[PDB]
Amino acid sequence: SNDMDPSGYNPAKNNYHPVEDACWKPGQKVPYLAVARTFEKIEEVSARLRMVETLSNLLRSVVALSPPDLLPVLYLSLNHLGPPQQGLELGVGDGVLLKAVAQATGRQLESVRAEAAEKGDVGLVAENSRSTQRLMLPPPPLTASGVFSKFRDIARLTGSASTAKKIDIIKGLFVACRHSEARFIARSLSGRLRLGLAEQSVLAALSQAVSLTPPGQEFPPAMVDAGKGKTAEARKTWLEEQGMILKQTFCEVPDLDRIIPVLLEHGLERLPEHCKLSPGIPLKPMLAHPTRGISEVLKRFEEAAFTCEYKYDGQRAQIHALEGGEVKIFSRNQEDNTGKYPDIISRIPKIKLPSVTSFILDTEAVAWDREKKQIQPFQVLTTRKRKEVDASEIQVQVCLYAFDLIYLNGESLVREPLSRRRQLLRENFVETEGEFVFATSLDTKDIEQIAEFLEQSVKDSCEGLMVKTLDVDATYEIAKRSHNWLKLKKDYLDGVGDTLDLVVIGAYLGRGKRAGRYGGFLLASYDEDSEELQAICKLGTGFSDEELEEHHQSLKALVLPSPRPYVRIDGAVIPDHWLDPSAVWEVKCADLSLSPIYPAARGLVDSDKGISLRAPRFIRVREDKQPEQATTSAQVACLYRKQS
DNA sequence: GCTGATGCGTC
DNA sequence: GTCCGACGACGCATCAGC
Ligand SMILES: *OP(=O)(O)OC[C@H]1O[C@@H](n2cnc3c(N)ncnc32)[C@H](O)[C@@H]1O
Ligand SMILES: [Cl-]
Ligand code: NA
Repeated sequence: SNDMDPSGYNPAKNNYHPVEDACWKPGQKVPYLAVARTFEKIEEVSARLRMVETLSNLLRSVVALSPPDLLPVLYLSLNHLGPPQQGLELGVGDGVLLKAVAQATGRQLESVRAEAAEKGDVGLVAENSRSTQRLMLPPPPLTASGVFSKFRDIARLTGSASTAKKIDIIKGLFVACRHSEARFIARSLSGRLRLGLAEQSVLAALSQAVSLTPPGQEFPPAMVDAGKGKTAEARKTWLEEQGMILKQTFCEVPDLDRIIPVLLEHGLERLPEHCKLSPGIPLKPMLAHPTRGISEVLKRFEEAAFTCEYKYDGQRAQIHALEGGEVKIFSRNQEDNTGKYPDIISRIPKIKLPSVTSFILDTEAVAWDREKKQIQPFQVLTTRKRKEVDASEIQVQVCLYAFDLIYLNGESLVREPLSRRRQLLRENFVETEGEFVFATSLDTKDIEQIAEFLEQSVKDSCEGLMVKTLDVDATYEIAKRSHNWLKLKKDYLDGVGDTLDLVVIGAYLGRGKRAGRYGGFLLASYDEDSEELQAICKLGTGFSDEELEEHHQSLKALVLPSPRPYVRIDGAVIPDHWLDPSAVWEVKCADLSLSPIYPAARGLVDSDKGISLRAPRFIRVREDKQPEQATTSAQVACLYRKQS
């Protein structure tokens, strides 16, 4: 029999044979080390096509040898516990994980924390650290389905003392780990596999696997490589077609618990016949590409007529009305938000004509002040409870701004152009001020009308504009293009938006792609009255890899053992390295917000809270400035008042 | 019963 | 352009520690 040790499993080898090259036997549970070895081969390469090939080899072996393990292997590859709408959560972050690592090795938690920060990867700590769990019975090798089941066991532990019970399971995994298993167990619990391969590449690998090695054959499979009889050109075309069948099905039913059973019993070619868009099952939403100006919009939408719509500052609400009366509401990430919006559920009868029997709406839920009849900031919206049984205790009302209709009266509109979907939205749904209204829109290609419309959207409490084609490539087919829309935010344009010069007072050690480097920095404004620097926000995006390496080498020279007495951070995360205040950086943000932690400008707007920056990003170093020329706290308060 | 640290999801 | 993973503020919900 095939007695290959999984430590030598090589799913990246040439001429991979699903049966003979697997490190397990027919009917045997897929070993977790097989998955870990696949992860190693994937993280070693940078070309997605190579990663997809390697994963597909693993999946073809699972299909051929252990079909029941396909679903857990996929979820482990995605680092997910299940369908997003089920709401499974590990309840385990770096905190609980590092505590588990410490106990499993007898080390002090702070020593474990320090090492993980230096290496920028908890997996390398769990890998290299030495276990202290002296067991008198060598544990059996971990299996993929067993590890996945233990992860779901962790997620189900709730209530007081549950943290210790979660840690006991985690420790049980580590003691059974061999070779590279501990590294990826810890990374999975940390939420940072660092594969370079995610949903789109996992789907590509899955469609390729079940296409090359069809499921459901008598063992041993007579057809183990269905591409051997095709030319390279025909093989590529065939695999891309099969890949699109799976992609467009998944974007309408992003639920592996539903797809994989059908895939194993009926095959991929027949997948659309057994899995289709239906109210009650969330679908992948259409996303938007950032655009830096009106001119770039025209260039992208040359010839194609398009519409402009207010980009409201709320939360996406995918509203499902099932045939029968049941209503469900999903987030942009397919999370179930139904229990969050009892006021919307009781509102659905008002928004539709008697002929509407089912639908899927794409809306933005925006906080709404019914007394003033005005949109309220996104920050107010986030104060709503996550579960509210009684709509009578809601304190922050919401107004739905609908902008798309994806499903209507039992028929999918995914293949209809926006012009038609928008017309069906207007013809079948009813507006009520402050409760359910159509997104404010403008149909034009005049640059001056758009710039004016953009200016009004901001005055009307919006982030800018969304731009969408009406008839050319204007469908709702996410598998063809997920970012089919354009977003034109104020803070994208040149010379527009809040720009601040802030002092770098601390650095945080980078993780993953930032390991061995500084991944983030602590910034401060200058409080002129007290001659102190006040932390305002952290910063971790906007610089190239080259800039980020120069910052590391230059700021290293400013590392202090202890903070300066005139630097105030209060509730901010203590930096891994305090920095002698010197470097001044130009930073752009979308908005200023009242912060629960940052002291910057405390007392100039509110007695207790300071001010922070929404979506800050690095622009450039101000080498012509010292800390005393940084943006002052008083200026921060002025910007905040001018904003509100 | 209270508070602050942790987890996770929203943008 | 796609895909991916670095990184942000802040809120509710949860739970350990007191
Ligand atoms: O910045 P981003 O890419 O998340 O923006 C997209 C999101 O913007 C919200 N939104 C608000 N108003 C609209 C309209 N009218 N059309 C499309 N999207 C809109 C959504 O929440 C969206 O995901
Ligand atoms: Cl400069
Ligand atoms: Na959510």
